[PDB]
Amino acid sequence: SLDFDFTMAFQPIVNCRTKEIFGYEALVRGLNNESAYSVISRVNEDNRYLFDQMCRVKAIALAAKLGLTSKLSINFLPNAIYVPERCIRTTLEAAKRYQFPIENIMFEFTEAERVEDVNHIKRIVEYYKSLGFQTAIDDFGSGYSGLNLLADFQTNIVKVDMGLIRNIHADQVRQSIMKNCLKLFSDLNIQPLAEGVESHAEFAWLKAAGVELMQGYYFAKPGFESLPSVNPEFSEA
Amino acid sequence: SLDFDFTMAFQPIVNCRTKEIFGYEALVRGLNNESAYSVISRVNEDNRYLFDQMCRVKAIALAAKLGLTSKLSINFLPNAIYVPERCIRTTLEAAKRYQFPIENIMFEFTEAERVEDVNHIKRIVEYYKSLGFQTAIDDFGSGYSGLNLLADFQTNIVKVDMGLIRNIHADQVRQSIMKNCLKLFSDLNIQPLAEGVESHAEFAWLKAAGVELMQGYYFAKPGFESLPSVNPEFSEA
Ligand SMILES: Nc1nc2c(ncn2[C@@H]2O[C@@H]3COP(=O)(O)O[C@H]4[C@@H](O)[C@H](n5cnc6c(=O)[nH]c(N)nc65)O[C@@H]4COP(=O)(O)O[C@H]3[C@H]2O)c(=O)[nH]1
Ligand SMILES: Nc1nc2c(ncn2[C@@H]2O[C@@H]3COP(=O)(O)O[C@H]4[C@@H](O)[C@H](n5cnc6c(=O)[nH]c(N)nc65)O[C@@H]4COP(=O)(O)O[C@H]3[C@H]2O)c(=O)[nH]1
Ligand SMILES: [Ca+2]
Ligand SMILES: [Ca+2]
Ligand SMILES: [Ca+2]
Ligand SMILES: [Ca+2]
Repeated sequence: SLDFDFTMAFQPIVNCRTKEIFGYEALVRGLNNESAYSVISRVNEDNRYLFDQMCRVKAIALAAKLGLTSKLSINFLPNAIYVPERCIRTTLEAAKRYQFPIENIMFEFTEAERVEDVNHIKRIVEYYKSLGFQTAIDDFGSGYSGLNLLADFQTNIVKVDMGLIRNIHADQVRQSIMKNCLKLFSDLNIQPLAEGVESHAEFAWLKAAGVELMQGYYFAKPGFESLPSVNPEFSEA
Repeated sequence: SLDFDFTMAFQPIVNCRTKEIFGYEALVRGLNNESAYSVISRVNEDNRYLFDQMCRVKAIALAAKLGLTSKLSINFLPNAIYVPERCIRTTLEAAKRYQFPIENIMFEFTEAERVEDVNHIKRIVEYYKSLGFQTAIDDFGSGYSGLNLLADFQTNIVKVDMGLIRNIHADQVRQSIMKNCLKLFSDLNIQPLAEGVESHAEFAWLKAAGVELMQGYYFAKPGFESLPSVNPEFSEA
């Protein structure tokens, strides 16, 4: 209730090997399903802290109410807070109140539109890992979310940007990028997740290339205040 | 026609395989060897184009005056000139007047906060290639200069950011990043160039890993209005 209100949509992440849902990404929405950008547009510098806290409690509260028993992935605001130990208490308290294990919460980090801070994000990531949270680098291969992040700290998961996934079955350059990045992730013991999968052709190439966790319209669109079920076409095909 | 004046320093790029000097990067300086940042700090949106053009002509003219016979590498300003012949003619004319071959000029592209027009950088790169210029992605593995660029267009050279090079002989994560990136560059028929090499230990790992083109204080610092000679410690053969 920081001048405005909002809620969450949820989008499944699928394990294409086991054909089970690994979890859901929480995606901020307006009360009448207005887009995430229109909500985040209302966030200013005096909002960052309070807005980020509301996102986590809303996602946890909604996911618990909806009966989510797999992972809950929450986007971490790009700049926002410096100190990592203080006001995470409200996240820990919410997780306790809704009986949602910390180990089932993943935070997605996409650096910023800022310079070579990186040591800023690193200590946040390593502190969250120390409490039991899962961590992901988001939008890998776009913007400031790249190899510079990976060089200084490693998350549990790397979500590869949809720009690199698009039409990968037909794009030899994207094929070479992904094959070498998958070997990199394997060397670093990082689990890849392909984001923005829109067609069976992308899915099949990515699955053959070794990706298991995937997300995208091909599986299910984000669901307003709900947990969407997943497309049956991928599990048989 | 600019409010201020400046000149260039030059820093050699070495080929550790052929043991020859590949070329020199031109680095903008003030008339009294003031730093590049102090010069570029005076550039605003009403300056970007003209400043970028002056840098090119000054680098070409000085390199010619100093008798440069290898490649000349020139930085392209983030969000500089427009898509087509936006007076690249003045660059062609200067190269001709100073009898500097077009194929010996390389332009370095370092993106910084471009998200919208994707073919914007691509069309400049493909047009310059069509004129005979060499092209490089600069600072690969930092800022907005990452895998997203490589996916949609490929330059002749990729300069890997010094952040990825630093202490690589002792850094297992940076070794894996570089090993897998070197294989990617080879798959894309792109020549790698390791930037910011500061010690023999970094040089030795990079050479054993297959890197040929290198740049850094280990070889020579930039020389104000001069072409520095290269470190005798490696050049003894
Ligand atoms: N073209 C395409 N898009 C797909 C596909 N599958 C999922 N998406 C969309 O792509 C975005 C993925 O989330 P994001 O990359 O982190 O990009 C997000 C995220 O960076 C930001 N953000 C969203 N929710 C939150 C939040 O709760 N807290 C914070 N701090 N930031 C958020 O807003 C961005 C947009 O989120 P959305 O509008 O929901 O758009 C979502 C999602 O709806 C696909 O197959 N094709
Ligand atoms: N720590 C370390 N640094 C090394 C080493 N070897 C070279 N360098 C420094 O790192 C910078 C390399 O150039 P840059 O990455 O493109 O980064 C440059 C470039 O982006 C920008 N710039 C410089 N000259 C020009 C120009 O003529 N035109 C445009 N548009 N930008 C320029 O200014 C940036 C800084 O230029 P400089 O002050 O000359 O700093 C140079 C260079 O002096 C090393 O071994 N260790
Ligand atoms: Ca995300
Ligand atoms: Ca994302
Ligand atoms: Ca450069
Ligand atoms: Ca550079």
